[PDB]
Amino acid sequence: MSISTSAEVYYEEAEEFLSKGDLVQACEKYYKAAEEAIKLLVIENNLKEITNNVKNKGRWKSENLFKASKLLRSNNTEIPILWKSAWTLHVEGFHELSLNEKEVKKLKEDVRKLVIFAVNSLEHHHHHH
Repeated sequence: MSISTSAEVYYEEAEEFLSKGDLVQACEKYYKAAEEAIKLLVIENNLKEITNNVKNKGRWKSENLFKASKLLRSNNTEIPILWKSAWTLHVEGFHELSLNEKEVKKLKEDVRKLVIFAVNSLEHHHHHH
């Protein structure tokens, strides 16, 4: 209810497909799980300059999320890098989606950083960091 956020949901769907036998379809959920975590962090860390930018539109946009991830270096330096790495997986699809586990093992850990971080920043799960 208050737990099992969009990030957790997509991460779980990624786990489902990862274990189903398809690494490719799972990667979209990994990416979107990271996306949600960023969205959560924008609100949590209060990125007013980012919300001003999205306030122009009615919904969130890719470069807006990238801009948000660009910052936050005063909190975690890998944030822009991890997001950019997830970005890479979708951009370098090249029509022939040949996403290997080799890359997944990295991104899964990097997204694992984001998800556990955003949920720990939300603190809605159990009274404990």
